[PDB]
Amino acid sequence: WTATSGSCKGRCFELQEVGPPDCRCDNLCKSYSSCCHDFDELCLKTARGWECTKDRCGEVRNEENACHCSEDCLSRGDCCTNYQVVCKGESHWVDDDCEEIKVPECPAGFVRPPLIIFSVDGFRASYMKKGSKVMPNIEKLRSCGTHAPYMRPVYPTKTFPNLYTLATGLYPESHGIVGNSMYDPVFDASFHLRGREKFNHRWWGGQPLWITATKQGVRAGTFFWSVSIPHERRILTILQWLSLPDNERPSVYAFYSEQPDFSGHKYGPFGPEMTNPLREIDKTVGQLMDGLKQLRLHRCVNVIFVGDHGMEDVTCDRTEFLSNYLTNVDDITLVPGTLGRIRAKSINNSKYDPKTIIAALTCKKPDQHFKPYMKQHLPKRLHYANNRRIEDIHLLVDRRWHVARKPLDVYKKCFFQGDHGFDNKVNSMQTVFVGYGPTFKYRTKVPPFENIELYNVMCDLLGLKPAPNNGTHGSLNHLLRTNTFRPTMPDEVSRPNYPGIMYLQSEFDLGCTCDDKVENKLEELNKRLHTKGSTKERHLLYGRPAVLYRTSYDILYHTDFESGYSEIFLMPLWTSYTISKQAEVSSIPEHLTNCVRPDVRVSPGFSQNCLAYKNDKQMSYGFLFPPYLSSSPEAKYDAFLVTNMVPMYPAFKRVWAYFQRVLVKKYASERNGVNVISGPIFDYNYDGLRDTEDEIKQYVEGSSIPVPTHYYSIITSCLDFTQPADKCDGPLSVSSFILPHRPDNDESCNSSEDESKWVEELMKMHTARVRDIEHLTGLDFYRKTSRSYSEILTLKTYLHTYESEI
Ligand SMILES: *[C@@H]1O[C@H](CO)[C@@H](O[C@@H]2O[C@H](CO)[C@@H](O[C@@H]3O[C@H](CO[C@H]4O[C@H](CO)[C@@H](O)[C@H](O[C@H]5O[C@H](CO)[C@@H](O)[C@H](O)[C@@H]5O[C@H]5O[C@H](CO)[C@@H](O)[C@H](O)[C@@H]5O)[C@@H]4O)[C@@H](O)[C@H](O[C@H]4O[C@H](CO)[C@@H](O)[C@H](O)[C@@H]4O[C@H]4O[C@H](CO)[C@@H](O)[C@H](O)[C@@H]4O)[C@@H]3O)[C@H](O)[C@H]2NC(C)=O)[C@H](O)[C@H]1NC(C)=O
Ligand SMILES: CNC(=O)CN1Cc2ccccc2C[C@H](NC(=O)CCc2ccc(Cl)cc2Cl)C1=O
Ligand SMILES: [Ca+2]
Ligand code: NA
Ligand code: NA
Ligand SMILES: [Zn+2]
Repeated sequence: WTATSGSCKGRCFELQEVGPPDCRCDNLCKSYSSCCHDFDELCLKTARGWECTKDRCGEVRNEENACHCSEDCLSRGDCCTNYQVVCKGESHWVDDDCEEIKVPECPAGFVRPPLIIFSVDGFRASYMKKGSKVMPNIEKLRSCGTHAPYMRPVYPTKTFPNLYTLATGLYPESHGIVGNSMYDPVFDASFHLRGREKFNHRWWGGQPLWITATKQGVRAGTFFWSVSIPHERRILTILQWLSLPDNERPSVYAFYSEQPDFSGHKYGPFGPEMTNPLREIDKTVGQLMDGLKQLRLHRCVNVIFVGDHGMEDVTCDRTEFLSNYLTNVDDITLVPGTLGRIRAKSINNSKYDPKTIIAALTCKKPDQHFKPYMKQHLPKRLHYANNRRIEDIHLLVDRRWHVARKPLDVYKKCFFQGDHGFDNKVNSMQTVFVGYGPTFKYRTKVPPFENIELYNVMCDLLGLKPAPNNGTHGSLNHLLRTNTFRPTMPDEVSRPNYPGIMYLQSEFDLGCTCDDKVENKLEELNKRLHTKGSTKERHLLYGRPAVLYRTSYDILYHTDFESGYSEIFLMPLWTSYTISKQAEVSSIPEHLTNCVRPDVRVSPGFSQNCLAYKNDKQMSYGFLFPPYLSSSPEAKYDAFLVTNMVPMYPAFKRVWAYFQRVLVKKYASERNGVNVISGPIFDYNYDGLRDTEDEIKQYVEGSSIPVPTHYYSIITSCLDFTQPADKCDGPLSVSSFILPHRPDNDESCNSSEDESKWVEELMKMHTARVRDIEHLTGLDFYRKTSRSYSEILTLKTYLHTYESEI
């Protein structure tokens, strides 16, 4: 119940929300059908429209008008945004030359530059260039401020997950808004685009920017706008709030536009109908900037122009139907569209089986336009698994396509031509970032970055301490003129042991064999130097990774590679080696095919054994440092040490051997040498974070050798490829991957073919940031470079996407 008989007199767009049944006058009362009876008359005035005209100038104030052109309107803070232009001979902001804002220029009583977030739904990144001729105000923000060529949204590339990511810095699996539609099995409740469940605070986790601000004594405008409040009124309300007295005035504000998404869905991303909504957004920016100029705030306020996701061409004829795959289609519930999520239709149906569903959806039709995954097998870069609202079975849908359950869903719910939601590396999903203001840099282009980084920067812009989030604070300091956040590198928690030769060959009973008993003061001192680390500077180029948790491990040196060997997990946490452009690939010699060699530095009790592999019929082994890239026949024996061995399913060894035998050398060729750090990942609870020992669900049969869920590699070179990776004076270049360690190659439908036709494609799908690897391993990389620390943070957040040009 709302007793709508109260009044909005002097309450229009009030910032405090009054509680039921008292009637509301805030910018959301419409969405709750709770506004006071006179809210439209008083708060949504439209008379005479939104623009001053010559004959209105100096008019007698008429309080009924939507906005004013009377002499008192500046002091009342309610002029039409074009008032000084029409009536006082001023220029529109867009018409003024851009001039650097070196310091804030704020009216007295302003304690800090306010922040205004101008949020545009479905604003595809390439609109900034492709629509530039019809967006002069936005083009001026972009060219005169700080801009990225695109900003990467989070997956799924849907509105609710992305806006709530922008406000919290959190992945949707963490904040809990994992789609536009959701079922929470603990609540037994459904969240929908339409209806009243979505306003229940229990859905929304983390701490959004307006809560962070309020807790720290920084007042906030309301961030949400009812769809029926016209955009001109939204702008006027913000400008009115900015004329509040100092003690009452917010420091952070948000505007929202439902366009261009609304039209993009109807017309496609580049339909001829799309020019007009771009013109209209630009005009609204122009209103804001003109309004700020009138208040003498246009060189005081920081403005962020930001989108949530892009828009792709999708039509209802490009829909895949589960009813062409599944016998039991009526036994499942599908969340459909540009992603699929499947769960049992009834929890009382004991004939539901996710394995038979996955199998029936796997590589069934030659051109099939979606791929099924258990959520733990999705690319780790999507960070889309650790939430009970994310169904176990996921369909990744190809760009331009939909998935639906049955054809009747699509015609008896087709006119739509655009949609979004796909993989967040897809070019059509990328969106926009521009920042303009005293705190942002001047005429500066920054590389693309992820929207999970923005909350930290928004906190910086406002002097707030951010709540714990998934950004890497400092990774965007290069966007900022001032207020940068200068972090210190985390302290190493575990120091390594440096074991020398401690065990005789006969102390080992590992069941391994090697034909190496084939036999010099020249060469012997040399090989002792290698075991003491004399080649370490060439293979460990950026310092040893720091271990940020408590464990026991050994540094092992070799001619060709250095490793940090875990006594707890019986294998390296990391293996680091450098391959120059001149390196030669060689075979594993016939007599060495099955060679594994005890490591006389490491006790038998902390070693793997070969018998466990012989006896585990499902599990084989591979090596982290590749025997194919040994520097000499003699150095090659080091690659067969038991301390360089890792457990690998035979199907996985196909991928790994092709990476090591072919792809490493290709990258060294293309990049002028590469440094590679490889290792295992254990993430059996799919939380994106390093497992402890007691979370490991699988061991090599009969043994304490834990099976990795993934293997990573970090592949670093000189950004200026005219210098070789090992003599790089400047910024670095990196690509990394986190490959799932799976017992089949069912993910790759072309896997019966030669590895040259599918392996690299798999690796590209599983591209990752170095930061993703850090979370998964508790290691901290790039500890010793000549680069600034924030530069390194940027490098660690880089994702190599392999998409063509935006
Ligand atoms: C991205 O950034 C985020 C933010 O930094 C990272 O997320 C954090 O990760 C931490 C570790 O996983 C985690 O810390 C835990 O906090 C628990 C207390 O939980 C509440 O309090 C916090 C703080 O206010 C709050 O934010 C939480 O919010 C979660 O849950 C609510 C309601 O369910 C949601 O609305 C909200 O969206 C959020 O859900 C997300 O996180 C939870 C995990 O908490 C997931 O379950 C969800 O699916 C979703 O992703 C909570 O309201 C605390 O209880 C934990 O402590 C346990 O473990 C430690 C080990 O150190 C130990 O001290 C205790 O023994 C304890 O164990 C006991 O409970 C076990 C489980 O029942 C049981 O098995 C044992 O036997 C014990 O009884 C833990 O310290 C922190 O909560 C989140 N924060 C957020 C916002 O997500 C994220 O990791 C980053 N991602 C990457 C990849 O880097
Ligand atoms: C009832 N009416 C609406 O909700 C309209 N609406 C759309 C919407 C839909 C789902 C989730 C959030 C929002 C928020 C959107 N506001 C904005 O984007 C302005 C900036 C902003 C605000 C909030 C958040 Cl969480 C993040 C950001 Cl960057 C807004 O007002
Ligand atoms: Ca884990
Ligand atoms: Na085996
Ligand atoms: Na296959
Ligand atoms: Zn949309």
